[PDB]
Amino acid sequence: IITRAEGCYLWDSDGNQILDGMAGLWCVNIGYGRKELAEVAYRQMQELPYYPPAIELSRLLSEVTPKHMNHVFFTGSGSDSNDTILRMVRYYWKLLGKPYKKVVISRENAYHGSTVAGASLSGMKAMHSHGDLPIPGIEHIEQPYHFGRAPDMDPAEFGRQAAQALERKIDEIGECNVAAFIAEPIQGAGGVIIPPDSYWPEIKRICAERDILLIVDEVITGFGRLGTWFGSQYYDLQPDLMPIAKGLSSGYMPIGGVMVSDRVAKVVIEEGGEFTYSGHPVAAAVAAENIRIMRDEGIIERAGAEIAPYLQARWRELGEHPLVGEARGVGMVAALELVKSKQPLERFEEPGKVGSLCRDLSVKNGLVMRAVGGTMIISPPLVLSREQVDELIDKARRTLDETHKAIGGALE
Amino acid sequence: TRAEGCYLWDSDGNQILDGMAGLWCVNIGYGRKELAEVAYRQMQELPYYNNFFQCSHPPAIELSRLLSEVTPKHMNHVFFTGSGSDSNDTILRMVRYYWKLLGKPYKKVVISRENAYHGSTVAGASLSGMKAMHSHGDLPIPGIEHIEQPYHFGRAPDMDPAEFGRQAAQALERKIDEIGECNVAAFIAEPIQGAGGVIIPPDSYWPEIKRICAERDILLIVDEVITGFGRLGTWFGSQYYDLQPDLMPIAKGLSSGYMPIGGVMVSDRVAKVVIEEGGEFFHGYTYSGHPVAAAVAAENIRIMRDEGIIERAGAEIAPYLQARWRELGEHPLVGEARGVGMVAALELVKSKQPLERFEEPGKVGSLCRDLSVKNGLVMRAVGGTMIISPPLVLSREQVDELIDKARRTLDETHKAIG
Repeated sequence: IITRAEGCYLWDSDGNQILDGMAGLWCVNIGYGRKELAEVAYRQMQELPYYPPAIELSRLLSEVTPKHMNHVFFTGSGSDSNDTILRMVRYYWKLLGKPYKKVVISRENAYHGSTVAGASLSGMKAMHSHGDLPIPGIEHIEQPYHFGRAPDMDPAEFGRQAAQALERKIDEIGECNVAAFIAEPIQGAGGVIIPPDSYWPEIKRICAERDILLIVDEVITGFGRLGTWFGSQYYDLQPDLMPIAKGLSSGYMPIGGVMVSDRVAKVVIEEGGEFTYSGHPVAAAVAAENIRIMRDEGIIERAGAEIAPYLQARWRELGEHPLVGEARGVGMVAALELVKSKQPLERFEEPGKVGSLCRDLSVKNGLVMRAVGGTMIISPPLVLSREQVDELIDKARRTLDETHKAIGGALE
Repeated sequence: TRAEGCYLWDSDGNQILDGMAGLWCVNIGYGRKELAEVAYRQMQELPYYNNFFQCSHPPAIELSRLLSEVTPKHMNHVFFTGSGSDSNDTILRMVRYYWKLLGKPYKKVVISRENAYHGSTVAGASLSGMKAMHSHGDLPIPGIEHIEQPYHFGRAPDMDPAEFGRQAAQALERKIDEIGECNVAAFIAEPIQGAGGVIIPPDSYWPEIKRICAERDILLIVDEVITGFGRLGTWFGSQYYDLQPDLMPIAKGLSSGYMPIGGVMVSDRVAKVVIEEGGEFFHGYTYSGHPVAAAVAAENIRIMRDEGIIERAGAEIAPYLQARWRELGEHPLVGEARGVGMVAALELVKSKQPLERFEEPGKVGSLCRDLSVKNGLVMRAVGGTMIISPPLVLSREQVDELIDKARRTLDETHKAIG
């Protein structure tokens, strides 16, 4: 229960300075305590609560987004973005005369939204059972999770394997029934599932020989999360559509959006114009300001220049702890792995509860940090300073140590 | 693009009376400076609401207490979401998953009406009845059916309304006997259809439908995205047409337009079940779409119930609006003036006594809408059907304003066509 929140810190009803390593929900990229936003909202509510903010917002988004992404359809949340995506991908092919080409393909343990459509896309089999949630035209392949899937196959080789999974499904369904393939650059919600560096190279190959669109879900990855403006350009992907949201406002306003490549855009706008526009004047004003800040203060550049590479090595230095098996780390996102043993490699029995115990103990020490099973993940704001990465390593250290004896002693 | 009260000024100092409440949303009118203060306030504190680490004074707490006060007695639990179109995607999920936990997983069908609107997501455009939306790919997703709209004008213009009302409402019973009673999960409708012209049902309809949903074993879902927060002169159209809905999405009006908000009111009946086994029903959004949105909305309702905007609607200015409007029924092109509370429609026809609709009525309405704003009125058209939802802060001197601008507009379209 916080009472004060600025910079990378919160403050309980007790007054401990808890450091938000998670950045709320992966989204307060420019950090708490920016009154510069709250004023642009105040004065945008004076002007108009309905409908200008949508235009200046669209300008900045075409500057920061590479490639042929020059048009943008805003929405209320990234959960609604993926809906528009699915709809306009089938609409794309329908306006090409291939209306049977409507099958979009996700991965297992990927997250793409809470809406019926987004949840059908999202591969959390927890969300899928409750009501009918594999709405016709969504398929689920393997995730490029090295640790979990094949912890001993060579990353170089395991990587090719998890992408040709895509090609396997394609040849299974009918290349002409597949509309597109969608996937987070790095699955965030389902733990930090970083793919090997052979994965996206093959995906790009499959999405060229087999005529499908690539859709890349940049909701957690967008707006600096990987030390680049988008996970897109950090893996040299040239997507056809990107749902952007959490980063947009840095977490202060409900705004979602889809970036569209000129390929899909042209057909949708020219041979269509019947699919109305924009999002919400307030939240757009607010969003366009958070990007001004990030652009002039360059804290996206600082994100790569200074605080990322430092935060990678330091995190990797956590991998030697007795509990830590793997120490994944790309840009301002990273993750550890809680295993009973490393040399014998015994995967913790029900690691859900043990990782839930480090989270529980991580705030007792004064660190925000998410568990997902036996995976401790972090996603600090892009304003975190090189000094505070040391605050982070230190408070994780005590936590893992405390839990190293807590299961190997107290009520084992 | 500046706005003050019920007026939208633009570049050339053009005071345009907004008779559309933007999009049925801006209810307490524009230029309520005290909402900006509550957004500036909350925005300065935390901007998320996870079960680990809450806020000082959680806004969704205040809000969800208030929504219990102004909603039908038996509704007392509110999930929040990002917009009202999200609210229905939730409801589709809830109504179904309600039966799975009553052990009837084959009970997954939702029935709507054609030309009903229910969101713009893949499910809200499946639910919704315009086939424009259905034709993109195949937006009708399984589980949904559609029955006939009780649109007395375009369906059976000469029938007896209480007869026809009773006839379009046996439609529901006649989809159940075609579908199988144990398959149907629920039936969802707006108290009055909004975005598809204002389809004011014959009084004898909601009477019947409540019976059909007693006799049959189905939940009920009343879409109050538009009818909610005073539109019908009652807080919710439910109270207007004495409906007791098991779910109810709410939205446009929750924040009177000021902030992206959605929400679903769960009747005690369905709530009892979705709580016993609800650890499974844990999704990313959970509740509290945004503390800032909730903070703003909570104050919005403060302003609404304390100055009394809902009450002076259905008791003072709504009556006035209805009377004035119907003085337009006595016009050449106009061959019906309907409305309730704070919503109203004019039908345009090529001849009154020979009831003769236009070859392509849509285009005439586009003209009228183009001619309304020219003369200084926001007035939307659904085909050949003009509609209006003025902000509930409307003053009498301004429905007078609202009527005369309509009069010119109708007299200029009458010229233009002839």
